[PDB]
Amino acid sequence: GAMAGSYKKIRSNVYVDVKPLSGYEATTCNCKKPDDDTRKGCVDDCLNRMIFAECSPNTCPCGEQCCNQRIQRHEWVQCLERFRAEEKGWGIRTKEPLKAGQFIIEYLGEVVSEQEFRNRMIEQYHNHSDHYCLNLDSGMVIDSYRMGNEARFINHSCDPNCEMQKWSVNGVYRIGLYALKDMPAGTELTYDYNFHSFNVEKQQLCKCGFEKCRGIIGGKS
Ligand SMILES: NC(=S)c1cccc(-c2cn(C3CCN(S(=O)(=O)C(F)(F)F)CC3)c3cc(CNC(=O)C4CNC4)ccc23)c1
Ligand SMILES: C[S@@+](CC[C@H](N)C(=O)[O-])C[C@H]1O[C@@H](n2cnc3c(N)ncnc32)[C@H](O)[C@@H]1O
Ligand SMILES: [Zn+2]
Ligand SMILES: [Zn+2]
Ligand SMILES: [Zn+2]
Repeated sequence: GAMAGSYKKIRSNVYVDVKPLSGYEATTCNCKKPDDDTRKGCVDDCLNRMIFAECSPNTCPCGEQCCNQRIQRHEWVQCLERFRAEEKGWGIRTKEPLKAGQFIIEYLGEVVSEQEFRNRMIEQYHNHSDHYCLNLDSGMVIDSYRMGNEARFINHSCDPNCEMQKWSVNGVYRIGLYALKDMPAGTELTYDYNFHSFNVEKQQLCKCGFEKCRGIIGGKS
C-alpha cells in the first residue's frame, strides 16, 4: 500500500470530468513598457490585472517585463517548507518574509465536478482523517486527496494570513494563494477554509489558536 501522507506530485492541474474554461482570453492592455527593462510593467493599473485576467504573451505591450503573468510563469516563492504543526499534522511555513498581496504558490490538484467528488467521498474519502478539497467555480472543485503540490498541506485559520484568488490564465481558471498581510520569516501559512474550501461535511476541531476561533474548521462563529 501507499505510505502515510503519500500523494502524487503533479506540475499542473489534472482535468478529470470537467475543465474550468473561463470563456475569456486577455488581449492587449493599455500599459506602457518601461524603457528601463529592469522595471516591471503591467502593475496595479493594468486593465487585465483589474479583472483578474493574466496577460497573454503574444499581445501584452510589456513583453518580458509584464508582472501580470505570475501563475503562468510559475513565479512561486521558493522558500516554503513542510513542517510539523502542533495539533494540526503537517503545515507549510515560509522560511523568508512575505509582503501583503504577494503571490505565493498555485494550488494544484484534480479538477472534478461536485458530482465526481461526492462519488469519491462515498467510495474513498469518507473515513479519512485529513481532507483536501478547494472550491473553484460553480459545480467543480480541486481535489488534492490523491494528486497535487505542497499547497495541500496549508492549514485553516480563523484569522488567516493568506487568501485564494481565482484568475483567468490562457483561457482557464486557476487558483493562486496570495498573502493577506506582511509575514516574518518562519510564519505558518494559513487561509480561511470557510471562504475558500469546499464543504466536505466533516466535523473537525480547529486548533488555529486565535481568540476568535470558531471551534470547528469551516464552522460558523
Ligand atoms: N475542504 C476542506 S479541506 C475542509 C476540511 C475540513 C472541513 C471543511 C469544512 C467543514 N465545514 C462544515 C461542515 C459541518 N460542520 S459540523 O461541525 O459537522 C456541524 F455540526 F454541522 F456544525 C460545520 C463545518 C465546512 C463548511 C464550509 C462552508 N463553506 C461553504 O460551504 C462554501 C463557502 N462558499 C460556500 C467550508 C468548509 C467546511 C472543509
Ligand atoms: C488541506 S489538509 C492540511 C494538511 C494537514 N494538516 C496534513 O497533515 O496533511 C486539511 C486537514 O488538516 C487538518 N487541519 C487543517 N487546519 C486545521 C486546524 N486549524 N486545526 C486542526 N486541524 C487542521 C484537518 O485534519 C484538515 O482536514
Ligand atoms: Zn497591462
Ligand atoms: Zn502585461
Ligand atoms: Zn480556529
